[PDB]
Amino acid sequence: VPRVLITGGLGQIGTDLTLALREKFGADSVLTSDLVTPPEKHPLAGGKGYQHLNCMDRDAYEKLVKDFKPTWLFHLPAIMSVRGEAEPQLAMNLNINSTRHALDLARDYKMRCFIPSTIAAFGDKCGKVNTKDDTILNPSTVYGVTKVFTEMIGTYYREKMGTDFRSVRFPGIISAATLPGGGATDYAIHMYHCALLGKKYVCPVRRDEPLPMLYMPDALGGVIKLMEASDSCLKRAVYNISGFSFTPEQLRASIEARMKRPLEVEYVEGPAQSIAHSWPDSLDDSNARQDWGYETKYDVDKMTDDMLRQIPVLHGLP
Amino acid sequence: VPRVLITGGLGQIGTDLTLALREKFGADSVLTSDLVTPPEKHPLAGGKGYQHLNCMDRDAYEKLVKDFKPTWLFHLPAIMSVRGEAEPQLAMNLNINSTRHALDLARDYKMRCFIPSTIAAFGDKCGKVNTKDDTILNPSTVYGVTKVFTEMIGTYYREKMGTDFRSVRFPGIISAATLPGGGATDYAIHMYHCALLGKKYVCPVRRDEPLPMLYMPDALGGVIKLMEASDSCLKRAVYNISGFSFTPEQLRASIEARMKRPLEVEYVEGPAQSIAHSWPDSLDDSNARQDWGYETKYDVDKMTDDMLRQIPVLHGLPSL
Ligand SMILES: [K+]
Ligand SMILES: [K+]
Repeated sequence: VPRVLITGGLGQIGTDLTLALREKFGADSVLTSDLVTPPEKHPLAGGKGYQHLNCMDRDAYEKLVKDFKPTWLFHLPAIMSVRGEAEPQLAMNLNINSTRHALDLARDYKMRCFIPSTIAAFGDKCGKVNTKDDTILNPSTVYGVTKVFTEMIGTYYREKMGTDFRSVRFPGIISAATLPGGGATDYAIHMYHCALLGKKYVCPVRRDEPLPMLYMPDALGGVIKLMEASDSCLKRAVYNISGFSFTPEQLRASIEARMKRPLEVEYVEGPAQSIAHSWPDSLDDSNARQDWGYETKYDVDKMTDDMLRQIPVLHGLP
Repeated sequence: VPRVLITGGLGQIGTDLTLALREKFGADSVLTSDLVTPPEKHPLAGGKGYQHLNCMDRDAYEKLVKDFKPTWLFHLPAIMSVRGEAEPQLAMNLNINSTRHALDLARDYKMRCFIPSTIAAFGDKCGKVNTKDDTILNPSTVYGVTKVFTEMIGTYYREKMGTDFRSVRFPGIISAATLPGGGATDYAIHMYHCALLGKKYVCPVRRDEPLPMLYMPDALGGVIKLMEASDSCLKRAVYNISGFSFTPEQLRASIEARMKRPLEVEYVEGPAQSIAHSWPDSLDDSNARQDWGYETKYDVDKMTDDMLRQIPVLHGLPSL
């Protein structure tokens, strides 16, 4: 049974991944870490199996790996699109340096090492329709720039430093738990919230701007499946993974068809749109399907049905 | 005329560029820095116009920018291909952090900022024949990795941070002044010296491995023309520049033809070969031609003639 260290585990992915992996391998085989103690409202709060770690601090990072001796590492800490634009200095600091520490430690303590990439690695030259795994990368965000670095140094580690580095490019990840932030793709989450509170939604992404999206369980399914795969199946270190591609208009319709009551949406083109427009419309994830059996269970309507049921439950909502 | 700060100036390009700009703009216009005191026998030795700078020290970097108050920055420090495989940590430390500091400084002090990229940015997926400016980048060296980062953050600074960032992808750069060492593309220099000394050369690059190469004068031509170009001609931030491509066997033929005598070469694969194999065979530099008028004056035979006259004079090797 894998011994699992997750870093940056307070995030949506880290939280759900902690829970899935406890269920899967038992609570004692999983150690989650992040900068601060879980907030009292957060799903990991109070609970044990949690450790403080600043991933920027290499010695503390090495100590934790020497102590716990994980066989799998999930290095999740990142500054994403939004905050990345507001503080490029921080983004480059955390994303680059902590990634370098993760890889060095995976090399030295022989860990299977997952560090996620993102659709933000792509920019407007990617070929926006069914974007291939191998293509021109011209990210127009710092976050994107850092994640391309991650992709390249990680792949370098796999090819030349015998390091079992593995990665996917996450599209927009949708989740019922994630209280909805400011990030590009978070509009999807926001829309469901508003639809349940019966308020008008203010959408900063163009009505007809398509984005690759993925529902959390399929995302978690993918990450775990890739982590369980055989080195000899993996022709690549970094894999696009897809759920579905949609525009705000199509998501609105999904939600309307499900609720049989209409949802008011005002398109107010924020900086999210300019970033979104530089990203792919849809992703080709055939290398993932082929190499290691990636699959998805949720189409837009199932996700809609689920989210519209799960939010009231998790958030004490109508 | 511009005020020029060159960092990492003790390398071939730094030195040669320092001289060209001393010439072009006047010695008091140019300041050159590197980590170490210039060697005894070095073009920038002794005289003023040279300063120690550790570019990984941001405060020292800013201080020197505050003192000298340049308008042109040429950030040239880098650990390159071969040394980077041996010291990947040092390569990323300097290649990434120094680059980051120069961009920040050039933004803040409004400098036109040149930071070279390289053919090492490319990997075996680039499309190796006439490699385009826009292609798949899968570098297999630490150096290449750090230079792709350079291109992307530099391009990001240009689009979003109002920073006059400009770059070329250097092919392997040949100069008569460079003393032949262990660098990825150094075989070409070695062949020239061995020709004149009349000794056998053991070549670590495969006999038929093509590489984009460029003669120093055309390299300096390109950088200076690019650094002088009007912003509104620059459709991109980073541009392939090319001179010629050739294999070891083609370079040797050029040398033989010129010297009217055989050059003895033995091909024993060294570490340069797997690096070189992952690089383009030839570059497409049409965008540099079109946008800002990049041009070249040396083909291989004209570089061969020049090298074979220049090396005897610069190094005291036996002349033709
Ligand atoms: K898009
Ligand atoms: K080649």
